[PDB]
Amino acid sequence: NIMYDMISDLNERSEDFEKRIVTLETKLETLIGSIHALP
Amino acid sequence: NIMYDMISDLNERSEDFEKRIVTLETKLETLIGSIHALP
Amino acid sequence: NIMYDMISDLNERSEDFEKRIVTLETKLETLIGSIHALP
Repeated sequence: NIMYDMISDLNERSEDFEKRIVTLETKLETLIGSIHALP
Repeated sequence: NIMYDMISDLNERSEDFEKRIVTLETKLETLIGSIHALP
Repeated sequence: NIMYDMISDLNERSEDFEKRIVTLETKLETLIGSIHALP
């Protein structure tokens, strides 16, 4: 089904986001911890 | 409808992203402002 | 089709994310490079 093809794309799309988002969030907080913490 | 279940999941998925994205963006610019601004 | 309207919204939604995500990622790594690199 065409609609399903679309839905499935979005899920692959969406999944990719979840990772990218987690990564960014970690780096961020980390760099912030890497600053606050020690010099 | 199964397809709708899928579509609705994606919206919940997608909504979650919008928040996470806004938050990250704020922290970022902020930390950048917290650097440029004063020491 | 209502379902399609929904699917299309999500794609516009999803597309918007991809940009916002790329931008954030660049700023991040950049600020990190702007720190490591020189003072």
